[PDB]
Amino acid sequence: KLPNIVILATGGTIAVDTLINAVPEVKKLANVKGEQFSNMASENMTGDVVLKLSQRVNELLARDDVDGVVITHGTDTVEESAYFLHLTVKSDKPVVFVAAMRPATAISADGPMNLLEAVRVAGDKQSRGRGVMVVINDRIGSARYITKTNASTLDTFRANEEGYLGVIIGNRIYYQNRIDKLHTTRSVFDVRGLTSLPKVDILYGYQDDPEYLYDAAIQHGVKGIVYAGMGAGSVSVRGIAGMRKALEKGVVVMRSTRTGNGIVPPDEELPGLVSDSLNPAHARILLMLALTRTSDPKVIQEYFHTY
Amino acid sequence: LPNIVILATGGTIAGVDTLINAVPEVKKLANVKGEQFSNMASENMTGDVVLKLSQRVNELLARDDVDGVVITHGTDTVEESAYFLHLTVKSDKPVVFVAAMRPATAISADGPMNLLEAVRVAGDKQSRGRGVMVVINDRIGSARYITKTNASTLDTFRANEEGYLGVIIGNRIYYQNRIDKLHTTRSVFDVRGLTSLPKVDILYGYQDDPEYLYDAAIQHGVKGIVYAGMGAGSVSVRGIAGMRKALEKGVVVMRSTRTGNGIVPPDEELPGLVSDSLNPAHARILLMLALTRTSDPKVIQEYFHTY
Amino acid sequence: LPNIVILATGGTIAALGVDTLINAVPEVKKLANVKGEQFSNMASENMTGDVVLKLSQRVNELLARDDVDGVVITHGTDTVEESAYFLHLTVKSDKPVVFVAAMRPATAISADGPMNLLEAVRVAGDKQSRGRGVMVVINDRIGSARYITKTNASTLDTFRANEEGYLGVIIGNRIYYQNRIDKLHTTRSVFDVRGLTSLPKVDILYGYQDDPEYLYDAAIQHGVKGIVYAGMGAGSVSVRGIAGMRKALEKGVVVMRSTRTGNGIVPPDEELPGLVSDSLNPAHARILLMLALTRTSDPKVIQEYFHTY
Amino acid sequence: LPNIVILATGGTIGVDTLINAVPEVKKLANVKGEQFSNMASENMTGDVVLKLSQRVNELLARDDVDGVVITHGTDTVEESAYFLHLTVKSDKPVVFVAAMRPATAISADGPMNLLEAVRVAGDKQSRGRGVMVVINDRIGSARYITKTNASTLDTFRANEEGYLGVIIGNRIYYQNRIDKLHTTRSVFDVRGLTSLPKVDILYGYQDDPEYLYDAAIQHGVKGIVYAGMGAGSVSVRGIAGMRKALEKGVVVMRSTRTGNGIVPPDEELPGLVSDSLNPAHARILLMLALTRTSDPKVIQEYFHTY
Ligand SMILES: N[C@@H](CCC(=O)O)C(=O)O
Ligand SMILES: N[C@@H](CCC(=O)O)C(=O)O
Ligand SMILES: N[C@@H](CCC(=O)O)C(=O)O
Ligand SMILES: N[C@@H](CCC(=O)O)C(=O)O
Repeated sequence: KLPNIVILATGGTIAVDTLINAVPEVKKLANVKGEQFSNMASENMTGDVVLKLSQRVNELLARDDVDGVVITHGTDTVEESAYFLHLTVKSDKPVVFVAAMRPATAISADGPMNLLEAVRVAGDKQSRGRGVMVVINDRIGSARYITKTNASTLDTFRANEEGYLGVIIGNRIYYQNRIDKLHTTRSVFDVRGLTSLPKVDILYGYQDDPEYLYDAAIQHGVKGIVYAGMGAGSVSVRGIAGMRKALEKGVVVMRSTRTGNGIVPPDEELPGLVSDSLNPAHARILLMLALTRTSDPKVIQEYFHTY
Repeated sequence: LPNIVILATGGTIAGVDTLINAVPEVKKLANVKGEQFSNMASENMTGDVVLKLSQRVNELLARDDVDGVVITHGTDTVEESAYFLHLTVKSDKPVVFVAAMRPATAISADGPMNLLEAVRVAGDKQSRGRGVMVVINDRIGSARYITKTNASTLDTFRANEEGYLGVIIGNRIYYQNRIDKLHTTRSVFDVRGLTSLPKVDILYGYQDDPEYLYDAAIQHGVKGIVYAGMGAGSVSVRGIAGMRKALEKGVVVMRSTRTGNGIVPPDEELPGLVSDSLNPAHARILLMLALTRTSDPKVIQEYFHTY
Repeated sequence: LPNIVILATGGTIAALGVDTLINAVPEVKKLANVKGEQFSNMASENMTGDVVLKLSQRVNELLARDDVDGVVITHGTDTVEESAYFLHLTVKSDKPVVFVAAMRPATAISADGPMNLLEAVRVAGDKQSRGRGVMVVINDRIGSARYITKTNASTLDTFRANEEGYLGVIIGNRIYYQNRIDKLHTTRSVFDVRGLTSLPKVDILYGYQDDPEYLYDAAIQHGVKGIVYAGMGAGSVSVRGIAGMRKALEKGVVVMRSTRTGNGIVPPDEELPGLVSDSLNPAHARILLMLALTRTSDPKVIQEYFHTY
Repeated sequence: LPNIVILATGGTIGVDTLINAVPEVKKLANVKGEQFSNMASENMTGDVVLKLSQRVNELLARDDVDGVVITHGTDTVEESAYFLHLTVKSDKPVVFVAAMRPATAISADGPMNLLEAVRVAGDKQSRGRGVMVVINDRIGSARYITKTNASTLDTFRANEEGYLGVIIGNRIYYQNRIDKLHTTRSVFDVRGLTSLPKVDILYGYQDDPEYLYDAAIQHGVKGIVYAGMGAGSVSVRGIAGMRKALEKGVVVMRSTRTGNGIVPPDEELPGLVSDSLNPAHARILLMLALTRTSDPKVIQEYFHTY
């Protein structure tokens, strides 16, 4: 009859028991059991905690008595945590992240409805093999493309060029797309038996950008640097000098964009690698994981075109 | 026939003379005069050159034989240069920035039509007193709201929540909005005689963001820091430590958002000021100009809600 | 505290007494001194011109009073853009007129109505809201009746103006105004319906491959005075549609070419018959054409209205 | 080089005149042009689209044809593209291309659009993705793409569904694969047909008239697509009109005039619902559905799967 869903809470203004007792209708959709993983605002989520989360989810999905998992998280960095598990979960079972833009105590709070939709999505057989998803505001987005585009609105999560995987209207799921990238069960990345991740920082691009910020990053032991550049990863003379110093020290430089959408195309005349359509936040996640398997720039560049 | 001066600063759209002769149709819309101001890619445009550009335009618009000015610029940082002039040009006469996403030698190059449209706008009497504008892909955008949203497409310039000031279809201008902010003739920012501006850097917000970046900035004498934060300017414990140190040293901290759109609301629990709806790039420009007149956080905050 | 009147016409947001609505969201009572009035109670798909005509007259009556600072009108979402644009052109006052609605029923989990209503009252009572034309408030956004339209059949963020943006937004209980529309409205509008009891008949026909000529004949047979064409692309017409439009013109009917696309400008074209709708979509175009026919039948004058309102 | 045939039907984008105008395409593939017709898309008719589909099926069956590019006007390309999306029985790429600015205009978009269409049609990674529309560096699916703006270059978009891929720097970046039935897995075949069932579209608005339904019924339509208010809502006059049609055996399909979104089922109302298909796309699927059956339950399932 009903599928077994585990609700793993990590924090956020949305929620775990109380949360569940707030919308009992979920009991009509599946057999739920809640587990408190942590309780912190997403702005304080760290790589080591995300790493533990990924490991815990792989453990649960290995069980025969678990059909899917729903994860409550804060909205601010959910695109970072979601993409990490998108690349590290070794199962076709549904992993759904859910969040809320208004606190549970607010008038017309969105959390209750988002949670109900998240459970319905995770328990549906149609949801298997689609990669990690983020459910909110009646939409279903892919971890690889979804990002928070507005600071304070309910409809903040969008993928302008890629669209949504599907939508939920009238308690029915309408799947529209399947992403054409590698993920989950077909990913080469595995963090089981790992307890630490390579250090990667992000530097911004703008008029008068300082070369000294690069010096500080290098001296503090970074293994990689993601550049949120102007336009299509364009670099000033000061940025070029800073990138050269990094390259001599064995640090991997990845050029992305501050614009918010689009493709950063390769350019033999500029230093570093290019991020494809990955934004700064997503690019950092993939670079950290890539560095746990290799340091060859040719191999890393290919990961960015396929993941 | 209106007298229009075309001031060239660089960009792939281009000297200024061969530019004008490459598209002779503009000669039928106005009596144009070209002037070479500089010639570099926009990623290398610096605050001191922009300061000089602003002063030169103020000089030109003061003459009775000049009805408007068109400035060719690279797309990558045009939103920075345009917003600077939006706040410093003391004239009612039209100032229009124009650019191109494809090189002049490209098949289906967009530069020729963009230039023709910019001249049409600068010469039209109904274009007076609307603030500095950016004309590209048949659209007219305000310097205060427009931004490059895509790394590589022709339709990259958009103001998702604010829309366009107007559009140009079939050689006719259709004006839709007037911005409800202060600019040009009613701005308090006077830059006559200045040779340099206060140093202001931008730091990114993400999972595991480091404290040492704030240290480096302070260590190098910055007078202000724009934070492109998570969500609505959220700050991690590490980011908060870095900010408190800057405030002690007397540095102004402005909290913005890395999301791309929306309002960052006030919050007494967090340190620093808030950017209203200005993105990181626009926020930096306003903060520098504010630092030329005051250091009182109360005054600066009001500037961000009215400009 | 401002004096605001809440006029209920229907919609899932409120069917229930307008008073029960106010008692349900008591917070509004701390933003202003509110008074409710039940004008009607029907789904917007059933709102008619004669009814919208009465609503306009009643609102002009209320705003003429010194003891009334603004009005909030609850309405269904489906045709609110039509009702809102009608008042946008006929209300002769600078006081705020704010339409509000809800995409989810009052009994739904995470219903949007309560917050939408609180935001509408805050907008209607703010002094900075005067002289901005009729507005539509929903999902933290403030949109102009002239540009706003329902763009999605079932989502909460359905109301948008893709090319024109929002007039402002409401975040953290604070209003942030961004634009002022550059079009004529309210106090500077020539349309005056006080004293009118009926409206000219205007129908809308769609443009698509294989479109039939007989739909034009049917409309003509039933005495329409105007026809709005939701055309392909920039108001393009097939050989069958042109034959239909020519028969209509021969019979005294005014033809207006708009677009089915959803956004943009339908530019002038002297090769084709009829007038053009500027950036007005089919629904908005029908409202302006009906009002225009109460004043004149001159094509040159009507065309000018479409470029200024 | 792959073998690509450019089939011209019209549009402001002499098929060989265009080929001589943009000779860059000969470095991308061995091209060959064919003049199928020459009319503005607003004048494209079902009988013509039927012949176009039969011709394309015929060409893609050959050993020496790797893909086909079709030049078309922008106004109804979404209608012609979706018709072929449902009737072409092959995995080989079928790409529709158009231009918003005249070939004589300054900064004309046609040359680049064509170059990108040929690149997409000749790439092996483009197989089995369904019929596509290429324009302004974007690759869109015929099932989701629509002309959203009357006159801009960036008019073709799929707000909720996004693009299949994008073309930047002479390289193709595929992003999605649609999750709907099409081409080789479609049950619609129009081989042998010379005519299609009559289907008309009626608009929903305040004061909508009942007599328009009577008119359609009088002229023998087999189906009616309703571009309704909101989620296919209907006024009392509309309900009266729909009831008359149903008792006469006419199939009523409720869609939406809004431009995007799902029209959910509601049995308190008359007729079927269009899922996420807009009015123009809905009429096309309904006509083809009527060549197989008149059963309401079956037609409704087609609308949830195609
Ligand atoms: N900064 C908080 C906001 C509340 C929320 O998004 O739930 C977080 O990201 O957790
Ligand atoms: N990075 C170059 C790109 C070319 C252009 O936008 O003109 C610039 O911003 O100048
Ligand atoms: N068709 C209903 C939907 C519910 C609503 O929008 O309030 C109406 O427009 O009244
Ligand atoms: N109405 C014309 C416009 C030109 C074009 O799109 O090519 C057509 O759709 O053919």
